[PDB]
Amino acid sequence: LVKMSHPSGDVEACMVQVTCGSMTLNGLWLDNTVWCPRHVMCPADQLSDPNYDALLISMTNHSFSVQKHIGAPANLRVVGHAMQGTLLKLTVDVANPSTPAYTFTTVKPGAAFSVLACYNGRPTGTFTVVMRPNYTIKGSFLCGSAGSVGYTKEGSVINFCYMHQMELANGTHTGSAFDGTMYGAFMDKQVHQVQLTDKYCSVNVVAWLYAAILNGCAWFVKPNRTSVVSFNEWALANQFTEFVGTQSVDMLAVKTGVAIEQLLYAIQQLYTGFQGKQILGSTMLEDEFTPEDVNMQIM
Amino acid sequence: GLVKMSHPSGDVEACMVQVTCGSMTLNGLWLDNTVWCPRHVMCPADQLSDPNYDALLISMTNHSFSVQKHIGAPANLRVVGHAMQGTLLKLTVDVANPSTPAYTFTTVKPGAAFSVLACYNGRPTGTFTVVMRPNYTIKGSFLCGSAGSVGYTKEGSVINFCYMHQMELANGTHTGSAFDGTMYGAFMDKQVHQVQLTDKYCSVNVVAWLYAAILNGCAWFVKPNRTSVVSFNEWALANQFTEFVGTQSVDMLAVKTGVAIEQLLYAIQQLYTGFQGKQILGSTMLEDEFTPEDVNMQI
Ligand SMILES: CC(C)(C)c1ccc(N(C(=O)c2c[nH]cn2)[C@@H](C(=O)NC2CCCCC2)c2cccnc2)cc1
Ligand SMILES: CC(C)(C)c1ccc(N(C(=O)c2c[nH]cn2)[C@@H](C(=O)NC2CCCCC2)c2cccnc2)cc1
Repeated sequence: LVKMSHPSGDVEACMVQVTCGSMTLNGLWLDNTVWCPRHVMCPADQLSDPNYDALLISMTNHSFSVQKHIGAPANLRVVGHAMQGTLLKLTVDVANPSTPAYTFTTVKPGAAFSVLACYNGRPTGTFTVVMRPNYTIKGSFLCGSAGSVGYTKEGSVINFCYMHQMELANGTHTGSAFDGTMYGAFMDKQVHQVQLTDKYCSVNVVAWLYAAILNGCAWFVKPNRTSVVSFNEWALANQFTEFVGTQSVDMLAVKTGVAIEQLLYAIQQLYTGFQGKQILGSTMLEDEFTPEDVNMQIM
Repeated sequence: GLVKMSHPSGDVEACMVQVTCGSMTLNGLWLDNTVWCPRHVMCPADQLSDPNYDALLISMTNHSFSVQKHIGAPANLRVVGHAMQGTLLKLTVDVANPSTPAYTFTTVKPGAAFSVLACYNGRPTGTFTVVMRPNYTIKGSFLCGSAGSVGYTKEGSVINFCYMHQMELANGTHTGSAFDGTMYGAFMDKQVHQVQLTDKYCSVNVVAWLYAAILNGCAWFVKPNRTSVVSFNEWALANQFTEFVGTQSVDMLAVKTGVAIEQLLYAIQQLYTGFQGKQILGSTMLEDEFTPEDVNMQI
C-alpha cells in the first residue's frame, strides 16, 4: 500500500509560466487556452481587496507573458483574455501540440487525485491527495506553486479537477475546479477566512481496514456489527463523514468475508484508541486510501 | 506534515519499452542505443528453478529479442547485439532514443529515497517513492509483469537510474538490480525460496523525522543528554538500527533547530524502549521513511 500517483508526463507537457506585472505563477496550456489563477492580476498593494472585474478591464492581451520552459520551448503570444470564476482563460495563438485528451470534472470529498507541483512553470514533484471533507487538501505546496494542477486519468483521458490557488490560515491549501469555482468557496484575497472542521473519510477508513485484513492484519475484527444507519448517526457526533457504500467496497467485503458493518463497529472502537497495537504500520486511522486504491493495489 | 513526493516521471516515461524473449515479456529502459532489461526474460517458463544464464545468453540469436515502443509514435526497435552485465541484459538497438535524458548510474544506499515508475508491458501506470531498506528490499506496489520498472533520482537535469525491478520475495517485499548489474542484497534471480535478512530502522531518517517534529513544535523528547555517534552505532548493532552517518542535509536541520544530532541519538535510545505516555506528530512509533532532504525541502 503505497501512495501512488499517475505518471505525470502528459501533464508536464502542458505546464507554462504566466506573468502579469509583478506576479508570476503556473498555467495549464490546453489547445489554444492557457488557464491560470486570476490572482496573477492582483497588484502587490491590493492583496487584501482586489476588484477582479476592474482589474480585468485594465488588462489587455499585452499584460500577460506566457513561457513554456520544459520540453519543446516557447514564447506564446496571448491573443485573448477572459475570466471564469476564480480562473483566467487566456487564448494563445499556438495550439499545444501535446494536449492530452481531457475533461473537467469537480472532485468530491474523499476522492483521490494526483498533483503535479510546479514552480515558475517547471514541474518539480508529484504526489497524491484526497479532497478533504472541509474542501481543502494537504500536499506539499510552497511559494509560487499557484497554478499547479490536480488530475485523475482513466484510459487515455485526463480529468483535470484542481488548480492550486492559495494557502489557508491553518497551514492547509485550496484551489479551483476548472469551471472556475473555488473548492470550499474560499476567496482569492488576503483576508481572514475560516475553514470548517475536517472529518475522517469513513469509506476510505473502511477500505484501509479491508487492506489490513487482506494483508493478514485482522486483530480488530469482531463478530459485532453496527448498521450503516446507526454508524451514520454516530458519525455526525464524532467528525466522520457519512458512509456511502460502493461496488468497490462490496468487492472487498466479498473477497475477505468480513461485512461492512463489522468494520463500522471496529471503527467506533478504534477511534477510542488502538490500545498498544498497530494496523498496517500505523497507530491511527488512515483515510487517504480509497476503495478503488485498495482494489487496484492489492487485488 | 510530511508527504510522499516523487520526481516528475515524464523524462523516464519517454524511455520505457517492452522487451519480449520467447514467451516472456517485461519492461526495458531505452537510453541512447541501448535497452536495459532483467536477464530473466531469457528464462524458459518451465525452467525457473535454476537457470544457466551464461548458457542462455549463448543460445540467443540475432532475433531472439523483440523490443516495442508503445508511448509516443509506436515502433519496433531492431536488436543488433546482446550482452549480459550481472543480472541485467544490455541490448543494442539500431535506433537511438531521441529523448535520452542526461543520466548517471549510481547505486543507492539503505535509507536513501528514490522515485519508481511502475510499468506493465512497456506502459507506465503509476509512480511512487520508496526508501531502500537496510535488508536491501523495497516496499513497493508492484504486480505481475512489473519487472524492468525503473527507480531513479534527479539532481538538476541529470537523472540517476538506481533500480531496475527484478522480483517479489515471499513476504511481499521487492528487490531489483543497480544498473551495474548487481542485485541489491545479492538475491538470486531464480525460483528458489531465499531468506531476506531482518529489517532495521534507518537511523539517519529517524533523526530527520525527529527534526521535523521539532520544527512543528513537538520537542518534548529533547534533553541535554547526548549519545555520541560512535556510542550510538555500537548500540545500534544490538538494537535493530542502522549505523548513523551524518550528512550536510542533517547538519542544516541541526542549525535550524539548535538541537544537536547527539541529543536526538540519545532520544532514539529512549524512544526505542517506549514513547512512555506521549506521542510524536500524533504517532507512537518511529518513522524512518523520510530523509533529511525530504524534511529540508518540505519544512
Ligand atoms: C494575491 C493573493 C490572492 C492574496 C495570494 C498571495 C500569495 C499566494 N501564495 C503564492 O505563493 C503565490 C505565488 N504566486 C502568486 N501567489 C502563497 C499564499 O497563498 N499565501 C497566503 C498567506 C496568507 C493568506 C493569503 C496568501 C502560497 C504559499 C505556499 C503554497 N501555496 C500558496 C496565493 C494568493
Ligand atoms: C524468472 C524468475 C527470476 C523466477 C522470476 C519469475 C516471476 C517474476 N514475477 C513477474 O511478475 C514477472 C513478469 N515478467 C517476468 N517476471 C513475479 C515474481 O517475482 N514471482 C516470484 C514468486 C516466487 C519467487 C520467484 C519469483 C512478480 C510479481 C509481482 C511484482 N514483481 C515480480 C520475477 C522473476
